[PDB]
Amino acid sequence: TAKIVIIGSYNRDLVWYVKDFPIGGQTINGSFASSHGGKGSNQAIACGKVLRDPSRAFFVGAVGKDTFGDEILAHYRELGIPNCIKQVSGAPTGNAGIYVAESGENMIVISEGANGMLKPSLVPDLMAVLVKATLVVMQCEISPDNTLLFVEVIKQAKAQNSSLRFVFNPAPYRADYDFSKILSITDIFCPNELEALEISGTEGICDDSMMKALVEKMSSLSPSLKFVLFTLGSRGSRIVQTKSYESRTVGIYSHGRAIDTSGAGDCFIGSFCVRLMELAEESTRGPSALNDIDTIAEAARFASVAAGISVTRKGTSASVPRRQEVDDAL
Amino acid sequence: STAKIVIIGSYNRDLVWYVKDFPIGGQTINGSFASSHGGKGSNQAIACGKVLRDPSRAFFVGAVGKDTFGDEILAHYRELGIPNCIKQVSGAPTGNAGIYVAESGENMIVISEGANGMLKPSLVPDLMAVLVKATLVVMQCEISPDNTLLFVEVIKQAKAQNSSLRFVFNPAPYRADYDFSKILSITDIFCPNELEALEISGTGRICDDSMMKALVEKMSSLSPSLKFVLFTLGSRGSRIVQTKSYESRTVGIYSHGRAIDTSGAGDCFIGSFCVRLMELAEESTRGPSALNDIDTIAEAARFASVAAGISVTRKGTSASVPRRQEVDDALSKFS
Repeated sequence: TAKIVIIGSYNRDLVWYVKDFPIGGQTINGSFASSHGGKGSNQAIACGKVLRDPSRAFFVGAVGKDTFGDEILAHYRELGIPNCIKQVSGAPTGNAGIYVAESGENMIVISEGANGMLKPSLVPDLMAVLVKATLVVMQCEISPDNTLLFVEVIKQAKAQNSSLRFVFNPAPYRADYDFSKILSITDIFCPNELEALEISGTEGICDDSMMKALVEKMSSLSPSLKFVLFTLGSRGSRIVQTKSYESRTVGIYSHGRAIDTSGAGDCFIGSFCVRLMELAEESTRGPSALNDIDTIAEAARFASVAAGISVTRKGTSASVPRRQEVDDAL
Repeated sequence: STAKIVIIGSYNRDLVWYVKDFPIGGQTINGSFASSHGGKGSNQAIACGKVLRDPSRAFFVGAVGKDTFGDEILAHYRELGIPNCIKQVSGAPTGNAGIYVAESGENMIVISEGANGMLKPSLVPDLMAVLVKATLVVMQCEISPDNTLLFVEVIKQAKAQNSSLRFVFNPAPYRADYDFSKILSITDIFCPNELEALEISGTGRICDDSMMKALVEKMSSLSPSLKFVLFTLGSRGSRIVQTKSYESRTVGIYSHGRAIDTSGAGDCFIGSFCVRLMELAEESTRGPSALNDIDTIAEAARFASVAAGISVTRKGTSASVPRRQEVDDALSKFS
């Protein structure tokens, strides 16, 4: 039975590796690789791989009736991750055209495709799974209006299941998302530095005063918001509690030389959820342990270690470590 | 049925995303995706087949992978009726390109040459037999530099046996790793655009008549074979300059209607130019040495302009290359 529900995107990543980004009008040569991607699916695969039993993760997404769509369903079967990936006839499977420069910088163009069809009506049995789960996770790679439909289902599910926490990762930043409505049922908000800056309006660096002001602005309109986990890159992460503005700093874990940071944010969000869901069971206070800032901090230390291992390897989802390796480095 | 135009070059599956503006480094944006046939080698061979009266006079030489894209392009050539010896290899996948097209029309292109890097003479051991009976052989810059030089040696040996064979070299896209000096030494007709000509001499960035003399001068200085440089000037048309004498012929654009998509219009120009060049070498009292006359070169380029001018009124890379009757019809009204 599923305890972590990931509702989000699948994209087939088509990636060209170049020395430098081409400039406008320029034709350059590069090296090509194709791989499974999409922030929603990346986070579900990271959950399944870091979980002690992958059957506790559950991925919700929509793909096309094409080869890419067939291959990702077969891949989830091979991974042992339950899902209700619906194949639709309207659009092709989503993809992304990606340029990776030798510095590590990215350029990403997504063709959302079938991700634009993911609605609650496409997945009629979602409510039954959500009223028994601990975490539900969403990103910004499906359509804004369909995200709001899922928000309404989750809002109904949390009123029936008080143990459910909604983790919202606002990635990538999309100006057309109604963040106010999403935050009204969000329990833990997980932006990175640039995403937090675009959602605030007030350059390139988040200071302590800006992070407190963002928590205040977001929490003033939200009865559910309890924690903001700011992802700060080389600075690590900051957990700030709403109302009290209690803060915990969690540093970068340095496992070794950085080879490939692709997928490292999704691995962090996935690993973070795995440990959150486990701490809700390994605790006397129960799922109300997810209201204590030190529980959130321990999960983030766990996520930092797993993401820190991920950057010493290559291949996005193939870089997500074993549970034992994370246990060892902790 | 005997092949008269041999195109040795690349096939790329074009993977194209249409965006409002190019993303900046570290940015994720949304776009619209389309997949289509590309490769400068294959585009120019397909333009030949469509502008030719009988497509069997064109012949495409290229390498693709033993994958889906490779199977589809072999089948595609069959439906077009264009002979080829597309070799399928297991070393690499079929070549592709990841392309961003902004609403301005500007491109960003990254090529993964893939199986195009395996195209060597040894992969096509019977090429010499075809080249010694052909009129034109055409190459670009989308296979490997070292293998291009191997093909250059084959062509040098073919021209010594077939004095009617002419080498048309379109140096696209500009590659700093190409030994252009060695390629030009057996090139008969060189077809750069303004920027490609400027990069092959040592500059970066309209260049005037005194500048073009120095460029033609440098191109010809080490080549015993170079006879004409056809400068492609985009909306300004083209410019044919003879080596040694610098006789010049200007060939303006032919405007067919509202420009919709200039994608593939250089390749359509090169292909049509070769079709008409090959035809003028047959329709003449003086033999293939008609290809040594600057006015014959000019007539081939007038034909290529009309075909390119039609292609820019249509969308679709090689889908916008017109049929010969369409080219013949518009050439009549233009005269």
